[PDB]
Amino acid sequence: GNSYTFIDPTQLPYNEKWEFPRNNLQFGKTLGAGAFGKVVEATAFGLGKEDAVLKVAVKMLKSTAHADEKEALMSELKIMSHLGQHENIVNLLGACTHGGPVLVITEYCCYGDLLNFLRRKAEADLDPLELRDLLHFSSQVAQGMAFLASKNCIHRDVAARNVLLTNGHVAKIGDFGLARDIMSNYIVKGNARLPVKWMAPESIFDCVYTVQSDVWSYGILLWEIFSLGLNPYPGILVNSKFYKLVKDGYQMAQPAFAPKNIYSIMQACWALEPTHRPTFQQICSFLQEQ
Ligand SMILES: Nc1ncc(-c2ccc(C(=O)N3CCC[C@@H]3CN3CCCC3)cc2)nc1NCc1c(Cl)cccc1Cl
Repeated sequence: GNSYTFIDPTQLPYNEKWEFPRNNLQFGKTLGAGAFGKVVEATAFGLGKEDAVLKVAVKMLKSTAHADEKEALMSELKIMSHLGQHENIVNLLGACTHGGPVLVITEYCCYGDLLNFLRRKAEADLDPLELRDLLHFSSQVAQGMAFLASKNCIHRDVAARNVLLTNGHVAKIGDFGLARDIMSNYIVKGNARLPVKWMAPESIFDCVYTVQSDVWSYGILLWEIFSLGLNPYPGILVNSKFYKLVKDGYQMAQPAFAPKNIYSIMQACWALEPTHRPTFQQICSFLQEQ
């Protein structure tokens, strides 16, 4: 057939350069968990050219996991290994694929997730975040998305809860559990629990994902950032009523700390036609100037 084809990174064998011995690894406390597995804190000894002793985060499935889920963690590993590094992504540091279950090792971000961070500040002030800081988080997530978009990697789980804050409070997009690689649609296979309040209409109603779907999600995140971590569509349950509102063009109101320019960016991300939404690169231009 045609001698030229795009290379599907999920089809590539595991790259052995990421391999790290599990006995150079010491597990600590659980950072987050589910039914799929967990992410734990660990100390890595002699990892890469980094600090000889290095605090890292490690993802693993619970021993209960079936063939389905083990394969989904390898796909995740494979996607993350082809991306290359960026300053605003929770980068992959290595893996453990021999001598035991699959472990995926990534940068440890000491201040945890953005959502909880924003909520602690909101609770502390009731008992100090500035607009500049909120803009910086927004701009940094945008930069990471633009990098992902430029790899044809659609994240599919853009939310304050999946943005993490590392040294200097630098924002990084984490959790690639639903990340997928395209090229030009991605169609939803089905029945995975999904983050409905962060999903673009075409993803809900047509099971279709493009990079412009992530832009919708990013707009929701902007709403989360500038409201200091309110749940989206506050007080409105996911049901028939919600889907109607979304399809008929309902949008959340301007949050307390969002300047008009940022709300306008939000609203443009919430265009029903995905191609009428701005690109992540354009969004980087907007926030670099604000
Ligand atoms: N790669 C990571 N690096 C750090 C953390 C991480 C580190 C600490 C806390 C935390 O909960 N901390 C940090 C200050 C406040 C809070 C206090 N904890 C101490 C005891 C209970 C909560 C939360 C996450 N997680 C990572 N990956 C897992 C993950 C992703 Cl990729 C996305 C969303 C959630 C998660 Cl868990």
